[PDB]
Amino acid sequence: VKKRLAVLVGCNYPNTRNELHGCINDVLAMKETILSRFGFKQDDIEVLTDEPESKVKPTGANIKAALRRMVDKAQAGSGDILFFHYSGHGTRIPSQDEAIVPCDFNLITDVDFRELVNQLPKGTSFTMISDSAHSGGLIDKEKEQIGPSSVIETTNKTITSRALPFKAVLDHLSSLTGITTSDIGTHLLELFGRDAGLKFRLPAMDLMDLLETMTAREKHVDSGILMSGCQADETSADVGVGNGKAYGAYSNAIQRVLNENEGAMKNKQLVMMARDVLERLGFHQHPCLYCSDQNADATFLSQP
Repeated sequence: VKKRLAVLVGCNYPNTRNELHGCINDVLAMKETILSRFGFKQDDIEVLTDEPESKVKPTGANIKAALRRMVDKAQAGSGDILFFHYSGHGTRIPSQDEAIVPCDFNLITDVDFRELVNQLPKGTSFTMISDSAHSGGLIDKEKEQIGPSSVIETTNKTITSRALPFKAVLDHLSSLTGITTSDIGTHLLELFGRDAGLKFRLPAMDLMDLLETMTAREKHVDSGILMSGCQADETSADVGVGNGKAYGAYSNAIQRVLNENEGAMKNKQLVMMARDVLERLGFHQHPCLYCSDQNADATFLSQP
Protein backbone atom coordinates (compact mmCIF):
# COMPACT_ATOMS: atom_id res chain seq x y z
CA VAL A 1 0.00 0.00 0.00
CA LYS A 2 1.73 3.07 -1.39
CA LYS A 3 0.56 6.62 -0.74
CA ARG A 4 0.11 9.24 -3.47
CA LEU A 5 -0.23 12.66 -1.84
CA ALA A 6 -0.40 16.07 -3.47
CA VAL A 7 -0.38 19.75 -2.54
CA LEU A 8 -1.34 22.10 -5.40
CA VAL A 9 -0.84 25.85 -4.94
CA GLY A 10 -1.89 28.62 -7.31
CA CYS A 11 -1.60 32.36 -6.65
CA ASN A 12 -3.26 34.80 -9.05
CA TYR A 13 -3.09 37.68 -6.50
CA PRO A 14 -6.40 38.83 -8.03
CA ASN A 15 -7.50 42.48 -7.91
CA THR A 16 -4.02 43.54 -6.75
CA ARG A 17 -1.08 45.31 -8.40
CA ASN A 18 0.68 41.95 -8.89
CA GLU A 19 -2.16 40.06 -10.56
CA LEU A 20 -1.52 36.92 -12.61
CA HIS A 21 -4.13 35.07 -14.66
CA GLY A 22 -3.00 31.52 -15.40
CA CYS A 23 -1.91 30.09 -12.05
CA ILE A 24 -5.22 28.65 -10.84
CA ASN A 25 -5.83 27.14 -14.29
CA ASP A 26 -2.45 25.40 -13.93
CA VAL A 27 -3.59 23.88 -10.62
CA LEU A 28 -6.90 22.66 -12.04
CA ALA A 29 -5.25 21.11 -15.10
CA MET A 30 -2.58 19.33 -13.07
CA LYS A 31 -5.21 18.13 -10.59
CA GLU A 32 -7.10 16.47 -13.44
CA THR A 33 -3.85 14.92 -14.69
CA ILE A 34 -2.80 13.29 -11.42
CA LEU A 35 -6.35 12.05 -10.81
CA SER A 36 -6.64 10.36 -14.21
CA ARG A 37 -3.13 9.38 -15.28
CA PHE A 38 -1.17 8.97 -12.05
CA GLY A 39 -3.72 7.31 -9.77
CA PHE A 40 -4.06 10.04 -7.13
CA LYS A 41 -7.26 10.11 -5.08
CA GLN A 42 -9.36 13.19 -4.38
CA ASP A 43 -8.99 13.07 -0.58
CA ASP A 44 -5.18 12.86 -0.89
CA ILE A 45 -4.97 16.23 -2.74
CA GLU A 46 -4.88 19.58 -0.94
CA VAL A 47 -5.62 22.61 -3.14
CA LEU A 48 -4.68 26.12 -2.00
CA THR A 49 -5.72 28.90 -4.39
CA ASP A 50 -6.42 32.58 -3.79
CA GLU A 51 -9.61 33.16 -5.75
CA PRO A 52 -11.77 35.49 -3.62
CA GLU A 53 -14.26 32.76 -2.66
CA SER A 54 -11.59 30.23 -1.65
CA LYS A 55 -11.87 28.48 1.72
CA VAL A 56 -8.12 27.93 2.25
CA LYS A 57 -5.83 30.73 1.01
CA PRO A 58 -2.21 30.02 -0.02
CA THR A 59 -0.61 31.97 2.81
CA GLY A 60 2.97 31.11 3.69
CA ALA A 61 1.82 29.32 6.85
CA ASN A 62 -0.91 27.34 5.08
CA ILE A 63 1.44 26.17 2.31
CA LYS A 64 4.18 25.12 4.73
CA ALA A 65 1.63 23.34 6.93
CA ALA A 66 0.23 21.35 4.01
CA LEU A 67 3.75 20.41 2.89
CA ARG A 68 4.81 19.47 6.41
CA ARG A 69 1.80 17.17 6.84
CA MET A 70 2.65 15.38 3.57
CA VAL A 71 6.36 14.87 4.22
CA ASP A 72 5.77 13.61 7.74
CA LYS A 73 3.43 10.90 6.37
CA ALA A 74 6.01 9.38 4.04
CA GLN A 75 7.30 6.12 5.50
CA ALA A 76 10.69 4.50 5.04
CA GLY A 77 10.82 1.75 2.43
CA SER A 78 7.24 2.48 1.35
CA GLY A 79 7.97 4.16 -1.96
CA ASP A 80 5.39 6.82 -1.12
CA ILE A 81 4.88 9.42 -3.85
CA LEU A 82 4.58 13.07 -2.79
CA PHE A 83 3.80 15.86 -5.27
CA PHE A 84 3.88 19.66 -4.94
CA HIS A 85 2.79 22.05 -7.70
CA TYR A 86 3.25 25.80 -7.37
CA SER A 87 2.13 28.43 -9.88
CA GLY A 88 2.63 32.03 -8.80
CA HIS A 89 5.20 34.74 -8.39
CA GLY A 90 8.83 34.04 -7.63
CA THR A 91 11.52 36.36 -6.35
CA ARG A 92 15.24 36.39 -5.73
CA ILE A 93 16.86 37.75 -2.58
CA PRO A 94 20.22 39.46 -3.24
CA SER A 95 23.32 38.11 -1.47
CA GLN A 96 21.65 34.31 -4.09
CA ASP A 97 18.52 32.74 -2.59
CA GLU A 98 15.31 31.86 -4.45
CA ALA A 99 11.81 32.11 -3.03
CA ILE A 100 8.17 31.66 -3.90
CA VAL A 101 5.70 34.40 -3.00
CA PRO A 102 2.59 33.24 -1.09
CA CYS A 103 -0.47 35.45 -1.32
CA ASP A 104 0.43 37.13 2.00
CA PHE A 105 4.11 37.61 0.93
CA ASN A 106 5.37 35.34 3.73
CA LEU A 107 8.26 34.20 1.56
CA ILE A 108 9.24 30.52 1.46
CA THR A 109 12.86 30.20 0.35
CA ASP A 110 15.18 27.48 -0.90
CA VAL A 111 16.37 26.69 2.64
CA ASP A 112 12.76 26.05 3.73
CA PHE A 113 12.30 23.54 0.92
CA ARG A 114 15.62 21.88 1.80
CA GLU A 115 14.49 21.48 5.40
CA LEU A 116 11.20 20.03 4.13
CA VAL A 117 12.70 17.36 1.84
CA ASN A 118 15.24 16.47 4.54
CA GLN A 119 12.29 15.05 6.53
CA LEU A 120 11.82 12.32 3.90
CA PRO A 121 13.12 8.77 4.37
CA LYS A 122 14.97 6.82 1.71
CA GLY A 123 12.79 5.16 -0.92
CA THR A 124 10.17 7.93 -1.08
CA SER A 125 10.02 10.80 -3.55
CA PHE A 126 9.02 14.47 -3.33
CA THR A 127 8.39 15.89 -6.81
CA MET A 128 8.08 19.69 -6.96
CA ILE A 129 7.01 21.55 -10.11
CA SER A 130 7.39 25.30 -9.59
CA ASP A 131 6.01 27.42 -12.44
CA SER A 132 7.40 30.67 -11.09
CA ALA A 133 10.29 33.02 -11.76
CA HIS A 134 13.75 32.25 -10.38
CA SER A 135 12.56 28.72 -9.61
CA GLY A 136 15.81 26.96 -10.53
CA GLY A 137 17.54 26.11 -7.26
CA LEU A 138 14.44 26.25 -5.04
CA ILE A 139 15.68 23.11 -3.23
CA ASP A 140 18.96 24.34 -1.72
CA LYS A 141 22.03 22.28 -2.73
CA GLU A 142 20.01 19.73 -4.74
CA LYS A 143 22.27 18.51 -7.56
CA GLU A 144 21.60 20.11 -10.95
CA GLN A 145 20.76 17.45 -13.55
CA ILE A 146 19.48 19.71 -16.34
CA GLY A 147 20.49 23.35 -16.32
CA PRO A 148 23.21 25.83 -17.29
CA SER A 149 26.03 23.72 -15.83
CA SER A 150 24.86 20.43 -17.37
CA VAL A 151 23.14 21.30 -20.68
CA ILE A 152 13.71 31.15 -33.44
CA GLU A 153 11.36 34.14 -33.23
CA THR A 154 9.98 35.18 -29.83
CA THR A 155 6.49 33.91 -29.03
CA ASN A 156 3.59 35.96 -30.36
CA LYS A 157 1.51 35.18 -27.24
CA THR A 158 0.53 37.81 -24.72
CA ILE A 159 2.79 37.13 -21.71
CA THR A 160 3.26 38.39 -18.15
CA SER A 161 6.33 37.72 -15.99
CA ARG A 162 5.86 35.58 -12.85
CA ALA A 163 8.64 37.52 -11.07
CA LEU A 164 8.19 40.09 -8.33
CA PRO A 165 11.31 42.25 -7.92
CA PHE A 166 12.87 42.08 -4.47
CA LYS A 167 12.37 45.84 -4.08
CA ALA A 168 8.64 45.38 -4.72
CA VAL A 169 8.40 42.65 -2.07
CA LEU A 170 10.45 44.63 0.46
CA ASP A 171 8.36 47.77 -0.09
CA HIS A 172 5.10 45.84 0.36
CA LEU A 173 6.27 44.39 3.68
CA SER A 174 7.78 47.68 4.90
CA SER A 175 4.36 49.25 4.26
CA LEU A 176 2.93 46.82 6.83
CA THR A 177 5.60 47.19 9.54
CA GLY A 178 6.66 50.84 9.29
CA ILE A 179 10.32 49.84 9.78
CA THR A 180 12.79 51.54 7.43
CA THR A 181 15.45 48.81 7.35
CA SER A 182 16.43 47.15 4.06
CA ASP A 183 16.75 43.79 5.86
CA ILE A 184 13.74 41.81 4.61
CA GLY A 185 14.18 39.30 7.44
CA THR A 186 13.34 41.96 10.02
CA HIS A 187 9.99 42.67 8.35
CA LEU A 188 9.04 39.00 7.94
CA LEU A 189 9.87 38.11 11.55
CA GLU A 190 7.81 41.05 12.84
CA LEU A 191 4.82 40.17 10.64
CA PHE A 192 4.82 36.37 10.78
CA GLY A 193 6.82 35.35 13.87
CA ARG A 194 7.41 31.60 14.03
CA ASP A 195 5.68 31.27 10.64
CA ALA A 196 8.46 33.26 8.96
CA GLY A 197 11.02 31.42 6.86
CA LEU A 198 13.99 29.67 8.42
CA LYS A 199 16.48 32.16 6.97
CA PHE A 200 14.72 35.04 8.74
CA ARG A 201 13.89 33.67 12.20
CA LEU A 202 17.09 31.85 13.08
CA PRO A 203 20.16 33.56 14.54
CA ALA A 204 23.17 33.57 12.24
CA MET A 205 25.07 30.93 14.22
CA ASP A 206 22.09 28.56 14.40
CA LEU A 207 21.43 28.87 10.65
CA MET A 208 25.05 27.89 9.96
CA ASP A 209 24.79 24.69 12.02
CA LEU A 210 21.46 23.80 10.40
CA LEU A 211 23.03 24.25 6.96
CA GLU A 212 25.82 21.86 7.95
CA THR A 213 23.26 19.45 9.45
CA MET A 214 21.16 19.51 6.28
CA THR A 215 24.28 19.06 4.15
CA ALA A 216 25.20 16.04 6.29
CA ARG A 217 21.90 14.23 5.72
CA GLU A 218 22.02 14.76 1.94
CA LYS A 219 24.91 12.27 1.78
CA HIS A 220 22.54 9.54 3.07
CA VAL A 221 19.05 10.38 1.75
CA ASP A 222 18.21 12.40 -1.37
CA SER A 223 14.46 12.20 -2.04
CA GLY A 224 13.84 15.67 -3.51
CA ILE A 225 13.05 16.25 -7.18
CA LEU A 226 12.70 19.84 -8.43
CA MET A 227 11.37 20.62 -11.92
CA SER A 228 11.63 24.39 -12.23
CA GLY A 229 9.92 26.54 -14.81
CA CYS A 230 13.12 28.48 -15.48
CA GLN A 231 16.71 29.04 -14.37
CA ALA A 232 17.64 30.81 -11.14
CA ASP A 233 18.30 34.02 -13.12
CA GLU A 234 15.19 33.80 -15.33
CA THR A 235 11.46 34.44 -15.12
CA SER A 236 8.60 32.13 -16.08
CA ALA A 237 5.84 33.34 -18.41
CA ASP A 238 2.14 33.63 -17.63
CA VAL A 239 0.41 33.21 -21.02
CA GLY A 240 -2.77 34.97 -22.12
CA VAL A 241 -4.31 33.07 -25.04
CA GLY A 242 -6.73 35.85 -26.03
CA ASN A 243 -10.05 34.22 -25.08
CA GLY A 244 -9.80 34.14 -21.28
CA LYS A 245 -8.04 30.79 -20.74
CA ALA A 246 -4.65 31.80 -19.35
CA TYR A 247 -1.97 29.33 -18.28
CA GLY A 248 1.66 29.13 -17.25
CA ALA A 249 3.89 28.48 -20.25
CA TYR A 250 5.82 25.78 -18.39
CA SER A 251 2.79 24.08 -16.79
CA ASN A 252 1.14 24.01 -20.23
CA ALA A 253 4.30 22.62 -21.83
CA ILE A 254 4.18 19.79 -19.27
CA GLN A 255 0.56 19.15 -20.26
CA ARG A 256 1.55 19.07 -23.94
CA VAL A 257 4.40 16.61 -23.31
CA LEU A 258 2.10 14.36 -21.27
CA ASN A 259 -0.59 14.52 -23.97
CA GLU A 260 1.87 13.42 -26.67
CA ASN A 261 3.58 10.71 -24.57
CA GLU A 262 1.22 8.38 -22.70
CA GLY A 263 3.97 5.97 -21.67
CA ALA A 264 6.04 6.31 -18.54
CA MET A 265 8.77 8.93 -18.82
CA LYS A 266 11.93 9.43 -16.82
CA ASN A 267 12.11 12.65 -14.85
CA LYS A 268 14.92 13.89 -17.09
CA GLN A 269 12.92 13.04 -20.25
CA LEU A 270 9.89 15.05 -19.14
CA VAL A 271 12.05 18.11 -18.41
CA MET A 272 14.08 17.76 -21.62
CA MET A 273 10.90 17.51 -23.69
CA ALA A 274 9.29 20.43 -21.87
CA ARG A 275 12.39 22.50 -22.71
CA ASP A 276 12.06 21.50 -26.37
CA VAL A 277 8.38 22.49 -26.42
CA LEU A 278 9.10 25.93 -24.95
CA GLU A 279 12.09 26.52 -27.23
CA ARG A 280 10.03 25.55 -30.28
CA LEU A 281 7.23 27.89 -29.18
CA GLY A 282 9.58 30.86 -28.78
CA PHE A 283 9.65 31.17 -25.00
CA HIS A 284 12.94 32.26 -23.51
CA GLN A 285 12.82 30.39 -20.18
CA HIS A 286 14.74 27.13 -19.71
CA PRO A 287 13.20 24.59 -17.30
CA CYS A 288 15.73 22.86 -15.05
CA LEU A 289 15.89 19.59 -13.09
CA TYR A 290 17.50 19.10 -9.67
CA CYS A 291 17.66 15.62 -8.11
CA SER A 292 19.94 12.66 -7.50
CA ASP A 293 21.43 10.75 -10.43
CA GLN A 294 19.13 7.85 -9.56
CA ASN A 295 15.98 9.99 -9.47
CA ALA A 296 16.85 11.60 -12.81
CA ASP A 297 16.42 8.16 -14.38
CA ALA A 298 13.32 7.30 -12.33
CA THR A 299 9.83 7.53 -13.81
CA PHE A 300 7.93 10.77 -13.25
CA LEU A 301 5.57 10.26 -10.28
CA SER A 302 6.43 6.53 -10.47
CA GLN A 303 3.94 5.98 -13.27
CA PRO A 304 3.34 2.23 -13.87
